[PDB]
Amino acid sequence: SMACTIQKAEALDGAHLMQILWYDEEESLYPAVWLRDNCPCSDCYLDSAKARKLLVEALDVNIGIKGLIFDRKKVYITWPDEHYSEFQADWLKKRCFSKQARAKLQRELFFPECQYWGSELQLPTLDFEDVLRYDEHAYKWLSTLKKVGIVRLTGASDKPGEVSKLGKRMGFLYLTFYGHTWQVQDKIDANNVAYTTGKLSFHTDYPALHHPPGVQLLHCIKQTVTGGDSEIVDGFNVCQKLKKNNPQAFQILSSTFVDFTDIGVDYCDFSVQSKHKIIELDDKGQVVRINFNNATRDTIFDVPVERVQPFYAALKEFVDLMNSKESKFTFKMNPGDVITFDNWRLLHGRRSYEAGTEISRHLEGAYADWDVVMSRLRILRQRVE
Amino acid sequence: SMACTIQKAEALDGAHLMQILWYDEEESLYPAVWLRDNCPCSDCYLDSAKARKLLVEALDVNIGIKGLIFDRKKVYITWPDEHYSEFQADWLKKRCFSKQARAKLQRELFFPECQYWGSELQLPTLDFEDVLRYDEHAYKWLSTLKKVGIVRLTGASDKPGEVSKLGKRMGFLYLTFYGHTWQVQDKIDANNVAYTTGKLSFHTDYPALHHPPGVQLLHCIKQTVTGGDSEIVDGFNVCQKLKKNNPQAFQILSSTFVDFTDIGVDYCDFSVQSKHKIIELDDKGQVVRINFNNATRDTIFDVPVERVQPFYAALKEFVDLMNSKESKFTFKMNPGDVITFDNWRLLHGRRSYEAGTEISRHLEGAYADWDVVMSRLRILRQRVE
Ligand SMILES: C[N+]1(C)CCC(C(=O)O)CC1
Ligand SMILES: C[N+]1(C)CCC(C(=O)O)CC1
Ligand SMILES: O=C(O)CNC(=O)C(=O)O
Ligand SMILES: O=C(O)CNC(=O)C(=O)O
Ligand code: NI
Ligand code: NI
Ligand SMILES: [Zn+2]
Ligand SMILES: [Zn+2]
Repeated sequence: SMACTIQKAEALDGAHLMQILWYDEEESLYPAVWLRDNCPCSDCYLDSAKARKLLVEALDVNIGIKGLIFDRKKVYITWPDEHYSEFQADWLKKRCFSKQARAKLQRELFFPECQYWGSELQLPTLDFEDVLRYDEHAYKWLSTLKKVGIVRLTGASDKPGEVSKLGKRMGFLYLTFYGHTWQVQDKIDANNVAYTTGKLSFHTDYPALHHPPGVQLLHCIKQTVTGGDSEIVDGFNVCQKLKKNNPQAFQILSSTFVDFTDIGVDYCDFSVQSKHKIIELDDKGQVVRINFNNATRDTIFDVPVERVQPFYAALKEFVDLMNSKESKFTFKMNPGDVITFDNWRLLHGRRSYEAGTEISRHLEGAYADWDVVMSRLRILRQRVE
Repeated sequence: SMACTIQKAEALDGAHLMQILWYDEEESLYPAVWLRDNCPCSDCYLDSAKARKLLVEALDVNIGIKGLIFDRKKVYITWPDEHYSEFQADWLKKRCFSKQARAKLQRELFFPECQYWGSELQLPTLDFEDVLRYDEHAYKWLSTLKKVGIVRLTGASDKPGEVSKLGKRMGFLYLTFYGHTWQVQDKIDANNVAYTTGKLSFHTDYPALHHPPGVQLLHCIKQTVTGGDSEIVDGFNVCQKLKKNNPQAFQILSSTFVDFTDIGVDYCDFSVQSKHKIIELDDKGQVVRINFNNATRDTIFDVPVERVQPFYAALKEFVDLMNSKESKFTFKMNPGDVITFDNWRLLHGRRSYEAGTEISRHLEGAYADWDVVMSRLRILRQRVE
């Protein structure tokens, strides 16, 4: 393309910069030190690993270009210490430091597109076996999971082992103290409120961990008619509404460290403690994770006394917003249904149901790391494209 | 004790607070809403899970105490809606909201004690089998690992499978794309610079992940005489020196998001991307993690052009400080040695060695999550005490 063809290349600014004039008449600037740092020759770069061999120690941060020649597709550079580098035009173009270029590349790397939703949610639904079998369907699955925060898979069996197949489709599951997979059912001497018939209000799973699970998989094996409906809410949407309606509540929940705890025995014996802000913001002030499970929020609360009641007042507002008819989406899982969702963004709940002699309700669940999911998503996109 | 015995209990401030006068004449304040939130009765609290059943929805954030009686060891409270609660004196005392009380409890939960070191490091060393066999030794191991950031274990075998035993002693290992465990040796078509004979400058492992491994285990199976010495540095100590010597460099490295990448095939196929600040600060400005591997730092660099060379200048200063004779500690692993260290705090390196026809050097490594390690540490402390 004209955009990726070199019309002129030259060293500028004490030879500390290279400028490319492209044939579309746009110009790009590349710091000399970055070029040297990213020399792709076999001394500096290990092709089989696609990784840098060059040490920081070898880099003169005040380096300038000693010599430069070019043709339409390549730049050829000599450095002051006689090192020699070649850079490809398309490789340079992609890495252009302009905001527009960098932003475009970031979107391609990290799939930032996000669709907020409330009670109007149309639950994205795909077939289980299709997803396992076809890359086009697995791509739709993971891309939708990232964008919308949840996908329902229908047509799985009513037997354990289904979430493990999805785990393999992704890469591998995220092991925790509750196992590689775990059975959500009523249990004698339950080590977790999830393993009872009680109502679960909106929560994220495992805030007791510093790194809570990114993605949750829940497969319905048995369902009861006496209750047990699922409820979800878009935590990012709720946070936006909270900041608007009650900035003071938002400020408290996005700045106060809450202690979470989990003690007991399952995969092995554990005694787990963490601290999270319930609304976790990035350095730009955007919400990147919600960390909230009212069951595992500790009795220990590490704040001064005067901050305690305002925190609870803020928390109540947040929960009231989640429960709003405009915010929450309700549905009931059937045997063979699997839901897969963003556990950093969505909060989920379940309605109480009745206990009985034998098991009337059974889900099998598992977790996955977002980096594992994003890796598979990147690869799938490449295969389908 | 006099400290944990109740002399007087009363409701204050519109009954929105409870005050305890202890027999040591100290006073403690407990917000009414926190008391109600943390009622330990069987309606509100699930004993078998040690978890809260009470919903945020059930909590009146403006609640006050309706009635209160007490004896030396318990408080008995009635609430406005006729709910009834009992709280134990020692339980209350521990959770006192005074800064001194909260801080003491936080130290007990999270083991914050930290000993910074440089080239004067005395490498903490324990016997491998002792650690597996005796809780007192496993406690010394993990507590020292947390405090100092590294422990050497001697007297393991010269065969694979040793780091897996330590993994079980902790609880379980942290699975990544390179496997449950992995073999550090020279490999044809290496997918990582670690799997070559090249020099590795100081780095943390796996900054290409959003959640890099907290603890690293490295077991020497075979060692070469031609090089391959290990080097470590206390990243937290180095960061302190950098902030002092070059606050501008510290500011850049603690504020600039660097892209990391890892693409290839090992446990399965992967295409991994992340962003980290090299010096990662908490909300108080204290360093909590270093994220830096020069091999996996991407060619993609998502900053404006004018920030590029100053970043490299800052990075060079940081690396130069790490390499200072006062900072780094050098040693050579022997067959049967295992080092276990804090991969969020320490940076580690290895000297190049010579390639040859058969394998002259072989380490087996694995990772563990700090939450898994801290859990085991908490349990061990309880067993030994
Ligand atoms: C599967 N299981 C029990 C893991 C821990 C979650 C939590 O307690 O936050 C609930 C669900
Ligand atoms: C074991 N292995 C290969 C995992 C990835 C680390 C990294 O590339 O940061 C190097 C060490
Ligand atoms: O039982 C359900 O429907 C939901 N269960 C959970 O969210 C859980 O295990 O924490
Ligand atoms: O080979 C060594 O001694 C150290 N290896 C590593 O730090 C690695 O695998 O990244
Ligand atoms: Ni849950
Ligand atoms: Ni390493
Ligand atoms: Zn080169
Ligand atoms: Zn109660």
